[PDB]
Amino acid sequence: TLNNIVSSLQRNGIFINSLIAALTIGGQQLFSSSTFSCPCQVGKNFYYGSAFLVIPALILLVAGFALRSQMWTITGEYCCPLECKLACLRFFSITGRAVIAPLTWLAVTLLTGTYYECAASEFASVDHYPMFDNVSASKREEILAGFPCCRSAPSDVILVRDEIALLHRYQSQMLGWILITLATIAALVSCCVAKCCSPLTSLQHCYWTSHLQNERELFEQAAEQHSRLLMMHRIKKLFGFIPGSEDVKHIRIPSCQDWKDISVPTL
Amino acid sequence: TLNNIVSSLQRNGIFINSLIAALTIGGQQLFSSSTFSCPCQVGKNFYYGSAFLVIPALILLVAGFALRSQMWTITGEYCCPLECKLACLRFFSITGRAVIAPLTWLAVTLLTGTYYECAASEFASVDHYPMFDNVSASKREEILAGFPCCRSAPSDVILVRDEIALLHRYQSQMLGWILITLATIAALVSCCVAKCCSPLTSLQHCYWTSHLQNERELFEQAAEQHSRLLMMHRIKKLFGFIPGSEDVKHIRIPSCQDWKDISVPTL
Amino acid sequence: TLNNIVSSLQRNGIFINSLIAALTIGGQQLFSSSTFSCPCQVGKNFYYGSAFLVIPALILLVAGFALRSQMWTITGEYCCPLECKLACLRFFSITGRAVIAPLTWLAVTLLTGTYYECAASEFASVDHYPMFDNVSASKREEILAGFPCCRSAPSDVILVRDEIALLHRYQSQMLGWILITLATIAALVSCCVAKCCSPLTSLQHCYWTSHLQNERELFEQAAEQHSRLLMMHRIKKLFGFIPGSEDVKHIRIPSCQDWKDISVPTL
Amino acid sequence: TLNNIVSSLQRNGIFINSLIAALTIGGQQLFSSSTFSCPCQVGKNFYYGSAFLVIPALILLVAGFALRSQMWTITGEYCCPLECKLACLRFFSITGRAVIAPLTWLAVTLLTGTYYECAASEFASVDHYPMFDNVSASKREEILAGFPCCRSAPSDVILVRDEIALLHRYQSQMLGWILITLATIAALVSCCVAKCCSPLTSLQHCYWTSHLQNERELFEQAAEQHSRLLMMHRIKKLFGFIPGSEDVKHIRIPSCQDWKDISVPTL
Amino acid sequence: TLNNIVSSLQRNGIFINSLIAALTIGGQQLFSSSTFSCPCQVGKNFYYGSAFLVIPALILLVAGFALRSQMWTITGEYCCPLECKLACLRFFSITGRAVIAPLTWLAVTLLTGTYYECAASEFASVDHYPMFDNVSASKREEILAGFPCCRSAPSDVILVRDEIALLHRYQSQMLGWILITLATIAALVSCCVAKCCSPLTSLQHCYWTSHLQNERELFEQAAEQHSRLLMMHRIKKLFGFIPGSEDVKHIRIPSCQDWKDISVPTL
Amino acid sequence: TLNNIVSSLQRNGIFINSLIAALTIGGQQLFSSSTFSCPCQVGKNFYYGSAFLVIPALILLVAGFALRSQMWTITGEYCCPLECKLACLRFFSITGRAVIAPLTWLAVTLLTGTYYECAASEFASVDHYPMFDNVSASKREEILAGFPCCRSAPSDVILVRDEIALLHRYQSQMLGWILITLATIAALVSCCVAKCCSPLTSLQHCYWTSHLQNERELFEQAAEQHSRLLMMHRIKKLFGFIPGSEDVKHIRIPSCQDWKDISVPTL
Amino acid sequence: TLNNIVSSLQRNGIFINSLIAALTIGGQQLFSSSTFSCPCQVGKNFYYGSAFLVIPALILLVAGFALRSQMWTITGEYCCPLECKLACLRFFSITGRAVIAPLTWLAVTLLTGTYYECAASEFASVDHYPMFDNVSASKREEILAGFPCCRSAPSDVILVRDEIALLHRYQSQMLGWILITLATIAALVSCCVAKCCSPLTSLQHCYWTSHLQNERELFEQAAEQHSRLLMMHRIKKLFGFIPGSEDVKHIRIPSCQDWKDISVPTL
Repeated sequence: TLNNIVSSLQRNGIFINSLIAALTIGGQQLFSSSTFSCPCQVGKNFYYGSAFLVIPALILLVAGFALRSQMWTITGEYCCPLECKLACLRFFSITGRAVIAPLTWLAVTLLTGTYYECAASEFASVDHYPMFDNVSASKREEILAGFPCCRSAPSDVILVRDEIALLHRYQSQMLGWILITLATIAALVSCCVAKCCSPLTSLQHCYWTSHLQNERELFEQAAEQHSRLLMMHRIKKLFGFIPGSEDVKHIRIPSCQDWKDISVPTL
Repeated sequence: TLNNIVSSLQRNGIFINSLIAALTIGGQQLFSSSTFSCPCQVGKNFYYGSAFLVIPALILLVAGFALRSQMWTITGEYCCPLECKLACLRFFSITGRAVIAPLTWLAVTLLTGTYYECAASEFASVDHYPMFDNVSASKREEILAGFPCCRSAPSDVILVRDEIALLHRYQSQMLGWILITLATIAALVSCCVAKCCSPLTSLQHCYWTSHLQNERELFEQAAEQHSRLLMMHRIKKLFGFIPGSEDVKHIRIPSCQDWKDISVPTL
Repeated sequence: TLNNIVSSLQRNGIFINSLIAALTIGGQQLFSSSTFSCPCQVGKNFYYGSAFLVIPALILLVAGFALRSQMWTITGEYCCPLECKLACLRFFSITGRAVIAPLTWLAVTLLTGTYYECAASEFASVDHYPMFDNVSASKREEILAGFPCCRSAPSDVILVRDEIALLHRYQSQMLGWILITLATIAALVSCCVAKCCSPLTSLQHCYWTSHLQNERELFEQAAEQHSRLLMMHRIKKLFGFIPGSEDVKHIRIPSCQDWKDISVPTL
Repeated sequence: TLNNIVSSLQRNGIFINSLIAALTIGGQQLFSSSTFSCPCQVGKNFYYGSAFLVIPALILLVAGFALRSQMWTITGEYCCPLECKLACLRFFSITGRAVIAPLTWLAVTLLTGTYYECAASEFASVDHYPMFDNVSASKREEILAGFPCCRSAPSDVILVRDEIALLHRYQSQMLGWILITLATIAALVSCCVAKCCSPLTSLQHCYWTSHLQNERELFEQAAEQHSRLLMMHRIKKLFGFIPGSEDVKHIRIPSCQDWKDISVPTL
Repeated sequence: TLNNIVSSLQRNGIFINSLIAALTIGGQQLFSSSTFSCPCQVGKNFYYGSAFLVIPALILLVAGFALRSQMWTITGEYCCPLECKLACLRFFSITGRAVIAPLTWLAVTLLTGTYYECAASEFASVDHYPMFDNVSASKREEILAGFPCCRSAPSDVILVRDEIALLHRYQSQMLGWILITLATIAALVSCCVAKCCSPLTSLQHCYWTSHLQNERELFEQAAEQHSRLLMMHRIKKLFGFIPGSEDVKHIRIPSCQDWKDISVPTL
Repeated sequence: TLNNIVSSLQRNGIFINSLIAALTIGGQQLFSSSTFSCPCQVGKNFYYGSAFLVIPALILLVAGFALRSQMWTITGEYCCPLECKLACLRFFSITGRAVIAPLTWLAVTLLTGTYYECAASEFASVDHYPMFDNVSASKREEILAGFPCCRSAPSDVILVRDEIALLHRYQSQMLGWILITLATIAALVSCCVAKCCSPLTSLQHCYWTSHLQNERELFEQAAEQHSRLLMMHRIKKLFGFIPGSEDVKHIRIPSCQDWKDISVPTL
Repeated sequence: TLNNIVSSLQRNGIFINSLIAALTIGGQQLFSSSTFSCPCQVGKNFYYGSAFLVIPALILLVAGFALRSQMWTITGEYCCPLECKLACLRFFSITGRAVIAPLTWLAVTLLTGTYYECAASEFASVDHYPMFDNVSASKREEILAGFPCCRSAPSDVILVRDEIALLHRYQSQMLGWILITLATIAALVSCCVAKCCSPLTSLQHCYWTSHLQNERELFEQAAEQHSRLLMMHRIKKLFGFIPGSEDVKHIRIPSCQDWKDISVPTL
């Protein structure tokens, strides 16, 4: 009853998506808590933020796309009527599986907000503050870029610092929620248009998907067994018996030429 | 006896609804305790409250609707007499399954009350207080929006702050209870009207539901097996044997054309 | 031997009632300890008490009534001689199962007494106290409604506060015990009148109950199997074989019309 | 070997009585330690004591009587020679099973003594004490009713308070032991008179008890199976096959009248 | 069902790559935390950094290449048309398996950044600092190379030290991300060119890979069994019976010459 | 399935090498942490270092060589054309297995560096230090050899001591890395030359290795069984029956001469 | 599969030697940490050291020699050509097994060094020390023998004491390493000479060892069974039946003489 439930879970896309989301959440939390530190320099901050904010998302998206075996076969069918639409639906299913990881990464890294604070701590709109009028532009940047990493000044400075940090946290969480809502709406309307443009009925779709999966699996197994039989026959021609048999009555000692004969695999 | 009880539980809707409610309660608690912080700015507070109060509820409702496989088939039957009523009952059952998640999310997030305090901490009716008469409107908003996040003033200020916070907690819990009662009454009267408008008797309903479920399952299994047999026959035409058989006597080596023959799946 | 004892317990109503009572006790304790706080305002207190005291009890009673499957069938038999009495006994058994939850909720929430103190902390009869003679009515309400939540005054005030709180605890526990006794007496006399008005003998009752339960179960199983056979026959007409068979000799490829043929389920 | 010992224990009345006593002891301890607090008012104390002392005992006694299935059948046989004596012995056995719970509740709640102290802390005979001569009657009651709950006075007051409390503890434990002894003697003499007035011999009694129990069990099982067969036959008349059979050759589609035919259960 | 899943995992390259990456991450963390200490001398620092940064990566790459059995056979086929392309694809697959370890080592050791700080703590561009103008070049190097290991100077020195360290951490993490992105893009375009230049179709590739693996395995097993039979025959010629048989009827005692006969293994 | 995986692991040389390396790492760590202490005398230090640095490595190398059973047979074949090359390859495989232990011992004991500090703490090049100019040569050695073990002097002394210790740690780790790289390169080029000078093809090598192993195993088993049969026959000649048989019909009592007959084992 | 691996381990001499070494290491550590204390008298110290250093080693060597069963048989064959050489090889194998224990005891007790310090704390060469010039010979011995056990003098005394102790620790560890190296070289050259002087070939040796072991085992088992049969026959002559049989038909009661008959065992 074990392998039954194992296959039932493997088929269930909800479980796979949940596992991917949970793994990305845990990985982001550990990654942030371990190897993140604001440089708080004058111009080398926004890049340090945008790197952690963007690059892992793109990387995980490319990984979720390329790691899908069927995508390579589809692309090979495309690289140098109805077939076009079926290929479109296959690409759509693969994209639906793949997009989950970078989306949840972006969502968590924006809702936590610790990356966005360090990302745009220099673009803070400082125009109506009492301590930022006399200071020159350079020292202004110097003291503005020093808020996220550490605190060393009197209470008024820490007050304006906490205010700016809270403003940026608000911006981050609002951006995160907007991303979540817009992305879910886009996914819903895309599934809707996929259902609308499908030339197949509701029942033919199930048959087609099962056909594709079962096709791949059986062709794999059959090619394996066929090559196994062929190699077994060549082995019997070399040595003189079957590798699986017992009490073999004839044992043909190989000659110095048949070793050269078996050197090539006939491709 | 394991898989027996597994199927008995899977059929039992009470267990599924209980699990959904428990998962939503736990998720809301963790989400609130982890990634929530009041910005306590002058105009960017009510939005920060309403986002967490509303958006996850709508998102979870849309997710509970779209993730139901039968809903897509019903909509496809609808998109471009008795059938209308049967489709109405199917939609009703799906809605009854789906609504549980956003309702419990709203209920818990209102009964805890920590979101509502941060949601309407600016609309506090301050008209009969001793310290809020001399202050101008702008500074009034400034000091009113600063209650939820932190406390830095003398005892009278913290007293009026605690009073306002308790008032808002009362409002939140009252709103939550009203939502619970109204929603349960609506669900009850809707089930009543569903029983009233049902053209089927009490016994035909059971037969119909079992018929629909069993229909989907058997058509799935049969289409799978049929496509499996067809692909097995094409494999026998290519290689010359059955993928499941042993001691195959004829092995037909494929030619350079039959590979091109098998390139297309006959749709 | 496991499923044997499982069914023996499921039949045993004592176990089900004990489990319901224990779950309600635990839920009330957690609910009270987590999300309860006295507002201690001037007029918005009694409602805050009565809500937690009453609304969950009514809600749980309605839930215990509607969640019983047989109640819906009985009501449908009633909505648009001996049958009347049998329906009365069925309704009586369902009511006996359902009433347990709200009764135990009320009992525990009155015996703990923390809700009743916050419910009627304003109706305290203050007429023979030394500090409540000079104060006006408004300030009297202000200082009377402030006892339950916090304490900030000298020792005489805390003394009269503890006295009033103890009086209200006494009232709550007395009300709880009266409710318990009256409710048990009512349940006993109702079971007595049910035994008195029963047109069936002592032995026919057992046969009737077993008949009803077994009837529902077997009709369920038989309708399931019948619909399964019918769908299997339609599948054989479509594809040309039985979904359970092996080594099928004929495989009928479907045409573009038979897909439309299977689109309707014949209701 | 498990279910063997399970049935051996279920038959053993000693185990059931021990379990009931242990459950009542634990429940009383938790109940007392959780929801008990002396009001220590002037006239609302004795009732607060007598409630916890008496009401749960009566309630548990009524519950132990009514929850016995055989008692209902016996009462129905009685409500509108030898049979009278046999019914008397059956009632006696049921009473012997039921009385255990309230007796042990009373015993434990008197031996612990914390309820009795709060029950009669006002009837304390104060006639030979140095501090209770000048005080008026009203203030005397006020200071006498304030001993159990709290202590706020100098050492002489706490001395007389401890003396009175110890006296009341002595009274409680003595009353408890008297109750235990008198109750056991009454139970013994009642079992003696039951053995004396029994018209059956020592051996016929065993046969009679086994007969009654086995009678109930077999009639239950047989009525269940009979109704199951009858419903199976009606199902075969409706659909055209047996719910348990496989490879049914005839499937009779139901008509719009036979659904109405099956609507009534023939009582 | 165990060995089934074991083989399924062994085939799954994703699991093997994940395990390799995790092992390298853990090993790097332990290695760094255990046996790393900055010498902070004048010229013997950059080498101490570059050693840990580079040498383990190269070593692990060579180990991942040479430990692959098929690579040795391919090289032997190469050392003293279509075969060239097939050998290229085999080398490509081996390289894809091997490169994972040094890449992840470099990535982790750059993202942690503790090696890079100690690597280039002497090339720090110190030109606009107040304390580094009067000091000579030698003492400048002396005080610049002493930042990473320890701190012993007043607050201005520790301030410029923290600034330089943060700058170098920024540089390290930026270099790490650039390496990750460039390496993934290179791997993707290399897989693309491998798919482009493949003379085999999408299906022949699967057959070819399965053929190679199965070929190696069966030739191994068959050669083992053949040599076993040959040695068994020589043993029967020496002693006079079969090593596996029971109740041997003839036992030939060996002579002083047959021991010399068996001394040589016939190569 | 257990013994299957056991044999698969036993064959896998990677596992054996990993286990040897891990055991040597753990043993070196414990050995160093337990029984190491610098004598810090004037001339008896370098020997104390070189002993722990070298002697265990040589000892473990000799142990890894001599403990290999096949090495003894090969040496006996050598002690008093193609056979020479085959013996060379066998010796090469044995050396490849054996060298792992002393190499990893040296590597770990140099990377930890605690042995090298105590090894060459007297050859420290002290020429440009302020405190080592006035002191005579003897006292110079006295104070130089006292750095590693303990510290008792003012801060300047501990400063120069830490500097010298860090220099020596740098030297140790650099020497360790050079040893690792040079040794791996030597092993790689040696495997290359072994592949180059092999007179056997790629496939004959596998057959030859399997032949040697299987040869040893079967000859062992067969010699055991043959001697067992011979001793069983002598026992039957002495006592008169077979040691394995049951219900022996003849029991020959031994005489005083046959005991002397069995005293010699016929060599 | 358990007893298989058990016998495989029992045959493996490496495991037995490892276990012996580990047991001796643990026993020496516990023995030293528990029951060792320096007497630090004037002439009764060197003996106290040499006892623990030597006597257990000799004792364990004698125990490892005498406890070997085959050694007794060989000595009996010796006590009152080729046989001489075979006996020499047997003695050599026994010695190789036995020597492991005292060697590892000596090694550990010298490397720990705590015994050697207490062994030669009186032979300390004190000739160039400032405090040992004026003191007479007797008091010199008194203060020299008091270093190891306790410390009671000013800092100069403890300084010279630590220096002497470190010198002796160095001597001990150097002696230990010399013993290890010399002993391993001796064992290696002895195994070499054993291989050189062996009149048997490489293969006859395996057969001979297996023959000796199997010979001992089978003779044991056969003698046991033979004596068992003989005693069973005497028992049948006494009582009249077989001790293993059931439903014996004749039971011969013994007489007063046959008891005397069975008194002697016929030797």
